[PDB]
Amino acid sequence: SGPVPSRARVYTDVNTHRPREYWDYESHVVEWGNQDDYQLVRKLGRGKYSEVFEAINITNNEKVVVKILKPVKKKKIKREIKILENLRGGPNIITLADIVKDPVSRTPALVFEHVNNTDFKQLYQTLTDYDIRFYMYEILKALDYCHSMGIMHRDVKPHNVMIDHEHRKLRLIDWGLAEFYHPGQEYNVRVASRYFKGPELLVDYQMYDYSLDMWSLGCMLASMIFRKEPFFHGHDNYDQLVRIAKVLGTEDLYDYIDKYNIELDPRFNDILGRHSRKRWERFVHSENQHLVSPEALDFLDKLLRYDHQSRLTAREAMEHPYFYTVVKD
Ligand SMILES: O=C1C=C2C[C@]3(O)COc4c(ccc(O)c4O)C3=C2C=C1O
Repeated sequence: SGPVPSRARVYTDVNTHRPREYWDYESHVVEWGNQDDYQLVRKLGRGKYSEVFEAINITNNEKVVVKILKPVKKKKIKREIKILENLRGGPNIITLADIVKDPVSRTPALVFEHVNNTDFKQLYQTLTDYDIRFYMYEILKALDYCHSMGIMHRDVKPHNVMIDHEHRKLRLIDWGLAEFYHPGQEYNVRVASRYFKGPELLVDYQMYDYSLDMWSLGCMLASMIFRKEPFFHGHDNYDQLVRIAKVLGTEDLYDYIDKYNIELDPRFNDILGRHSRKRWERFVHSENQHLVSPEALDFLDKLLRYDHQSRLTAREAMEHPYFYTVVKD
């Protein structure tokens, strides 16, 4: 009586019919550039797996961004590199311009195109209804592209969506957690930022797919139209599901668990409780109503679904009425 198996309903066998070299990143051999071509200018951010700097290619004065990795097994590094190369040129996919060996850290440094970004914490406050629809559509292009190429991003969140607003330019970044989708494979559920983790991860259902990114995207849309970032703010992974259940309701959550025969952790019994499904309108107020429309709520509703199989795919989402004006251009 284990969980019921699941398969992506789209792009199911993209990797199954690709040459082994496309998805077998462990066998990938890195082509190293020259580190002396770059000079670090300013540290933009520091993470657990790396440090990012604003740099200059001294051979042409071009501004670039350098991500210096910390020691972390070649396999993990190769995966990110292979995924970046496979997706390079894709719509709104961050461009990996070079790969060098940092002499000081003795670790690989990934060189990316530079995006004159506007921190989401500030930007998200000035966005208009049309802006949100436009950027959502652009993110969807990136996701349909990577998904169509057999890759799940697994870390979709505001911070990983760089936006040069004046140029209406967007880039989906940080593919460090991305992975190749193979039907029937059980994946690590310890991915994505807590606030953007899909129900499947929170209930430990390992046979997930591209649909995971759609939930994370839905979380972003909600935070944007309702002006509450993050929308689902849990204290931990357990409480995260509780925050989701307080909105989507426990009825559909349990229907989801039953459908896939998922065994709920013992420490999930007395915290989920019982909650009715709240109407999206309950989150609309004077300060955000100008970003909400029947179209936006219908779209959000088709993204934030417990059952990963019932969520819209990136391609289907692009056909939603919410984007008619954007499509029209
Ligand atoms: O491929 C990329 C590219 C970037 C460019 C950038 O776009 C710059 O700025 C950043 C940052 C990450 C963290 C951070 O704090 C920050 O400021 C970046 C990346 C991460 C990636 O995986």
